[PDB]
This record gives sequence, structure tokens and C-alpha cells, in this order.
Amino acid sequence: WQENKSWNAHFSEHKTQGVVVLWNENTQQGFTNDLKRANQAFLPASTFKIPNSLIALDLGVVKDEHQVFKWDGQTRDIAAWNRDHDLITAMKYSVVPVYQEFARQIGEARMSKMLHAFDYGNEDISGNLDSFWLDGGIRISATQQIAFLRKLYHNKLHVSERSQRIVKQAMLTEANADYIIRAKTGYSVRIEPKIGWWVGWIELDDNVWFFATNMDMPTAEGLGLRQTITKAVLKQEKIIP
Amino acid sequence: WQENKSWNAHFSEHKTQGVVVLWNENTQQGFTNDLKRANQAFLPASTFKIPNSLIALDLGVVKDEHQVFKWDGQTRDIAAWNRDHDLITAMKYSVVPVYQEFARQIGEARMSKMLHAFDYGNEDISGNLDSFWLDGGIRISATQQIAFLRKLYHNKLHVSERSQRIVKQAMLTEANADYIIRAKTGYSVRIEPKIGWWVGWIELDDNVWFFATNMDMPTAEGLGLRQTITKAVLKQEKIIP
Ligand SMILES: [Cl-]
Repeated sequence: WQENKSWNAHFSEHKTQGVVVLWNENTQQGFTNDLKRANQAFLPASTFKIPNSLIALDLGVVKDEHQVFKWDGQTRDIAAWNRDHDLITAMKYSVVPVYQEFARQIGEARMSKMLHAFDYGNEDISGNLDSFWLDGGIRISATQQIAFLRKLYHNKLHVSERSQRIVKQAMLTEANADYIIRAKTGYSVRIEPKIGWWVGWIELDDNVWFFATNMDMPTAEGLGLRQTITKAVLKQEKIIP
Repeated sequence: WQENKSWNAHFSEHKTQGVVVLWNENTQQGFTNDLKRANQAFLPASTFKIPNSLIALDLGVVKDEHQVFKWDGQTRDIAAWNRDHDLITAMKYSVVPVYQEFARQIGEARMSKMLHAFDYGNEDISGNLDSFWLDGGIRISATQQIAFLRKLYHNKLHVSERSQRIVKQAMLTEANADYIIRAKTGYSVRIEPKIGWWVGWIELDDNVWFFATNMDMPTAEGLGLRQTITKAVLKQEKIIP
């Protein structure tokens, strides 16, 4: 691994602190601004919708990316959540209640078994079955997110190939003539320290760069920095124009 | 079907002529600027890379989207062709020689059978096996492109679900927070009349709009118009911002 303490400027410039981790697939070399925070584990929050989606698809809890999950009629604080969703829009708008019902149907035994097979973080689901990724005992670091994401990219996780392709479709975030981004955001607010996440990868013509970013997030006002800081580093390193 | 002549403004501004065809999947209604040209058949040229990809994958000529197809060492006029490619970059850069080798390995009997199964245009492959979509007997209209693409979107073509998801991945062209475009360009120059194509669809949160465009292309100078004129119509109908 390679440490560049100069990169810390991107976080301090915004009066916060955090970590960016990059991985070059062709050369098999990793880069970060801070090796210790790169290996520090946090609640995954909505980045857990990647493994949760995979498990639900493989077990038949979700039939495909078109199946409609009806609003239960309870008015919640996020307007985007108070409507019907399929897998694509539930990912895009990070619809917590849809995923809470997934976890209930998967069950404790099958959830635990899958995460052990995935080698996902500390593999620990202690807490409520329907909120453990929000205020329970599961933890994962930026470097661990990278390792998990590399297996998904190569279809190496122990679920069907079909499941892995459908989730990668649902992760699609941005695309143009120069690159494709597949990724997922997160915001952990229930337990200190509050942090924001962005994890995923960038597909180029002849290479792939994996990334995992997190940063302290005392208020929701700074959530855009999740993407902004990551893109600033990528542009800096000439990965994107 | 419904005719909207106001769209002609977008063509005449550039002193050229053509057709745009749109299909609203939610309501099952079609729209076009020229009912007559919408049904006129042309060579598919590089839009034929969609069915050619599906067939190559389903028969194992292509193992997956990562398999590398080596350059044959002949320097052709388009520099981007003179190098190694996989399925994703061969679609992106319209690499004719890679697909000419696909066709040779598929063979006449299996190609023909697949096109009958797909209801693809006039289903006629007469000519050279390695160039019939460029200067042989196959023909397809803008309206027939729509029908074929609808089958693909719904995984209804007579190949595996997997083959269909991989080609849809390879068609990925643009994506942002407002929409996703999966499509393929074409440029028919060997046989008159010279034309340009852009065929595919736009994915929204709650609907999908299919599109098929062609226009006269006496010179390469106007190739950028395939996308800009299509985009102009979409903007007018408030489908994209
Ligand atoms: Cl995709």
C-alpha cells in the first residue's frame, strides 16, 4: 500500500477529516491519504444495500429488478420514500423501509451465513434484524469495502452470476464517453461518529479503479462532499478528465 | 401511430432529412415525423452489432464481456480498430473486423436461423457472410428496430437471459441522475443511400421511451447529428431536461 499524507488537504480544506482509498486493478497497487483511517471500521449504513440486494435476489425474496414493492402507507420524513419502488429506484433513493422488509424475510440464520461466506467486514449482525447495519454491531473499513467490491466485479461471490449482474446494474450511477461509475452512498446518523460514505469503482477502456471514501458528517448539509472530494482526488491523479 | 410534423424543424435546420420514431412503453403509443420513411427499409450497418453480439454469446463464440479479441495486424483507416478489444470496447468503437470474425465462426446456417427467430427485418443474409449487414441483402425499418429492441428490453428474444443482460450492459452509452441511455450507432456507406442510425432506449424512474432514428449522410461531417437531433426531439417532448 502507499500513503500520501498530502492528500489530507482535501478533507481539511472543508474543515472535516476522512479517508480516500484507491485500487489500480491492472497493477494491483493501493493508495490512500491515511493508512490507519483506511483500516478503521464503521457502520456501513446504506452501503449495506449492496450485500442486502445480493442475498435477497439469490434467495428469491426479490424476483427481479422490475418487481414492485408497494408503499405501506406510513408517511415517513423522506418524501421520496412515500411511494412504490422497484430495485432500481429503491437503490437510487436509498429507500430504507424496503430493505428493512428484505432483511425480515431473509431471516437471521440465512443473513449470518451469507455474510460469513462474503467475508464482509466483521461478519456480525448483532442487534435488531431490521436495523443492525444502522445501529447494531456490523462494522467494515474502507479497505474491506474494496476487497468485497473486487469479488463482485469479477463475479466471484458465492451467489449466482445472475444475482451479481443485477446488483451491478442497480449500482449504475454515471456514464459518459470517458468512464462509467457504479457505486453506492451511505450516511450513518444513529451512532457516533456520524459519517458519510461513497464506495464503488470506475470502469475505463483498459482498466478499473476501485474506491472507498468516508468522512465525518456532523450535519446533512455536507453530504455532497462524498462525491465532490472523491472526484477531486480522481481528477488530481488523472484517472478522470 | 401518430404523426408530428413539427419535429421536421430539427432536421431542416441542418438542411438534411430523416425520421425519428418514438415509443411510449407505459401507454403503448408510437410517434414519428414521417409515417412513410418510418416503414422504409435500409441496411442496418453497425446497428447489426446488437443481434450479432446476442448470437455470438449464446453460441459461445464469445465467452464473456472480458474475453480479448486480438488485432489481426492489418492497419485499417480507423485507428481505434488497430488494437486489441473486448465486447465492451468493440461496441463502443464500432470495430467492424472483430464482428466480421464473429460472423465467420457463427456460420450461415446458425445466423439465418437466429434472425428468423428474432423476426429481424427481412431476415435475408444473402451476400458475403462477413459483410452482409454492410453490403448484402438484409434490410430493416425504423419501426422494425423498435419492435426488436422491445423484445430485448423484456428479455423475450430466443436466447438466454444472460446473453441479453450482457448485450444491454455493452449498449450502455450515457447515465446521470435524470436518465439512462442504452443504444447503438450505425453508418451505412458501402451501398446507397448513405445514412446514419441511432437506435435504443431511455430509462426513467417510471417509464421507458424506445427510439430509432435515421438520416441521410452524404459526408462524415454530419455524424454528430445522429445524437443531437434525437436529443432535440426528446427535449421538445419533455422526456429529458
Ligand atoms: Cl448495466
